[PDB]
Amino acid sequence: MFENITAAPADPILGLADLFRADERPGKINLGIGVYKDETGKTPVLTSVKKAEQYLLENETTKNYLGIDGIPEFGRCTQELLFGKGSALINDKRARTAQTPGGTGALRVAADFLAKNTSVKRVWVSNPSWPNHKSVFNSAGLEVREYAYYDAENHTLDFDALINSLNEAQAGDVVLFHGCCHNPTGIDPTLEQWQTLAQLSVEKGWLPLFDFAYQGFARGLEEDAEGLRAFAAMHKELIVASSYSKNFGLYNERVGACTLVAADSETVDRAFSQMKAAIRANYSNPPAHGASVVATILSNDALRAIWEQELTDMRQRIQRMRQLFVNTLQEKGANRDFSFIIKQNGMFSFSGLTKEQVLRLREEFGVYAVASGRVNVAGMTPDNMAPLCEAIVAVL
Amino acid sequence: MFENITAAPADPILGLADLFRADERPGKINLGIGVYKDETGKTPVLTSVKKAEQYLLENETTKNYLGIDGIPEFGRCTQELLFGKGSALINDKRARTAQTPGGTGALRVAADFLAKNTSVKRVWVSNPSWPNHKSVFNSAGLEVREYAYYDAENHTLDFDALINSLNEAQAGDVVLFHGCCHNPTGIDPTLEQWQTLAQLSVEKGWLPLFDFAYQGFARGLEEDAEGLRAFAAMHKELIVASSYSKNFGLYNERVGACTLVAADSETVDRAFSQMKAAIRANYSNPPAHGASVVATILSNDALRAIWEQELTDMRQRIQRMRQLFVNTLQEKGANRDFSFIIKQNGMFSFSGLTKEQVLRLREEFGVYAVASGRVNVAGMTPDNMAPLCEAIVAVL
Ligand SMILES: Cc1ncc(COP(=O)(O)O)c(CN[C@@](C)(CC(=O)O)C(=O)O)c1O
Ligand SMILES: Cc1ncc(COP(=O)(O)O)c(CN[C@@](C)(CC(=O)O)C(=O)O)c1O
Repeated sequence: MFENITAAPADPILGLADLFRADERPGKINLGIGVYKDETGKTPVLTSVKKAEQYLLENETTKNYLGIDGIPEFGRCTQELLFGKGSALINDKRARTAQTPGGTGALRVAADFLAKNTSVKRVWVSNPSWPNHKSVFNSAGLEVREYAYYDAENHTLDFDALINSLNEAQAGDVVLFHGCCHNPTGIDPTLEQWQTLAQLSVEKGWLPLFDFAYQGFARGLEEDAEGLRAFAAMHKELIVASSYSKNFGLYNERVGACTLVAADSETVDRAFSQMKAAIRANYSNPPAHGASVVATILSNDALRAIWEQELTDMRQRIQRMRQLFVNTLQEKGANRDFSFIIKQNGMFSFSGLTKEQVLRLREEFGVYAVASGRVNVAGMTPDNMAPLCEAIVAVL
Repeated sequence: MFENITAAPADPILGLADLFRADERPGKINLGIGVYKDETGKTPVLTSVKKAEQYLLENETTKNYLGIDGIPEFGRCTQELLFGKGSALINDKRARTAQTPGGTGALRVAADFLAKNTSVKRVWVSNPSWPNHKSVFNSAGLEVREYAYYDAENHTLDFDALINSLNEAQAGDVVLFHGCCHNPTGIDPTLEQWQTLAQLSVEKGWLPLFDFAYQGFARGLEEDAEGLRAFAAMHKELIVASSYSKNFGLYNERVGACTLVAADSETVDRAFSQMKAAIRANYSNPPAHGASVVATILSNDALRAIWEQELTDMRQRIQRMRQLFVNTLQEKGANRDFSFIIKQNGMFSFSGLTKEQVLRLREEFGVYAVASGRVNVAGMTPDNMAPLCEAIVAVL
């Protein structure tokens, strides 16, 4: 019954992984996937984490099942990370958080929830976009259509075009926004541009679904949740699929949350009970480690304090690597002015390199970008910036 | 948009748990969920586990993403756990393992794979069965019909009504077997009976799906994989959804696997590549901790040795809790003969108690069993073995 099965095509992002872990060449550089790297090119375990792990280690008396939605204070700490301490969504008890296996697993369960207790049929995810939004949504029933986003010619956010294409969505449709650090492109909207969409989506009756996987990597933390917070004030319902894989360097422990906001307690209560059932039929309850760790660090002022410093380093290690990239680009003799790279936010940068350029790089040169020409700045190092900038500069 | 959403019914199993927590009566007992307990009544973190967590804390330099299918060694170790040291599925490369969030996640990943890469439209689960087999498959699309199993007058399993009801399953249908420790009831097929079913499904053209979540709790790790092995000898394609949450006491860390065996390497490879695609859109990759542990303990002969002893203890304590349950019952005032509780295997016993009886217990004596009258033996201790057995007897 399997004789018939087609060999699925390689994941555009996770394929590189293997493709790299096989290029036997010496100075092979991996600019693919979006995982941090320090000056040495390692993705280390955060210090606050190590400490939270020490604590747990000695303070854990059991491994007995979490709840369907996970660790309570993990949710509460998550909400305040999202909305903000005082916050009426919190003070009115409108939000309900389930802890999930990844921000990628927060998306799916929102989806399976939506497509099964809701009237939706379509979900709108920008162009371009993180290629797995499509797949997690189709896997749920839902069909995905695109809205205009990026002005490629001039490397920015084509707002008119964004707005005009959204106007063709229907009331009751779910429209997906990235909270900050647009993947790829890293072009995000201004606070102003965020309020507008907030107001529009209220008039047009769309249901905003936020993919929030990089709080803290562009600007700040309570500053990354700004757009998200402009919608919350206006709307009556929303869904945030949060992730703590990057900002807590917890990639393989799988930590994220699915926040469901509704008009009121009893409703969100009632709705949330369905979301729970949707998870129960997926993975049952969430993996305790990574979240026990995040709640601990966020629960403890010493650790939390350490943690915010550790993240503020990661962030700035990047803002730096942006500059150095363009600068070495020029001094190494490029034509295309790449100054736009500095305008972007997060681990990536839409390079503007042809698909066949990015193919030559992986072959003539060992350099590994995503086929969109997306490069992980956070994997560029003062030591590899030179061999890299020569490759890139040798294929233009 | 959520205004219309209906509140989901509480999980028959997982909602007893909320029921029990909110219960204020002091001498309250909880035979609900299937989580192991010790003489004192705690769900301790096994020793070899703390020892491995210590190794990890020390030796792990990173949190970087595991691959879609997770940790290799975990996989290779799981296969010898299921199949054998040098079983032909292993030396032939017929099998491929994916690390998944729990055994309820290996089940779902399989359902999504089947209902998308095969023609399967229905899955046959026994009567009775763990109530989430349905909810899981139905979420994949698949329809579940149900085969006879439990002969309730004589608390045995009539192979006949089981065979007969199955004769109706078509060829290309999925048949779901419990590797050992049937849930609930705890009745299992002899080896003879297992090979007869091995052969049957070989003729009738079924694709057996095995839910293996209690390896080691009936007789032993090998004596418990006999059925799965009689099958494995005969079939060309198989799917095993194994779990490590009980026998490694790793409940909230979510550790299990989805093993995919097919006729040859290229097939399984091809098939598996699509099973990977199905995981990529659920949770993306699996949570590292508990799998890291299991790999660690399983690939370290000392730790292994500790582990096997800790498992042998659990297993025997329950065995001890069974007869003590009979005997006490047996002369704490009972009339109904429950000696069959001893025939059963694993954490639970199918008490054959009126679902109105199981209501009186919980409401009049704080004793908590599931509405089927499934009681958790591994939650019975010498200390509560008397008030419990006094409750039962008051309501029968
Ligand atoms: C925009 C975006 N949203 C959500 C997720 C979900 O992440 P999580 O399950 O790991 O929480 C990612 C991860 N995407 C990465 C960083 C890796 C990937 O390809 O999955 C990326 O390279 O874009 C992401 O990039
Ligand atoms: C028959 C059966 N299959 C698979 C699983 C999956 O467990 P995992 O995801 O945790 O690996 C369980 C757990 N079922 C329990 C022990 C608990 C539950 O209801 O979830 C039960 O009480 O039967 C099980 O009982």
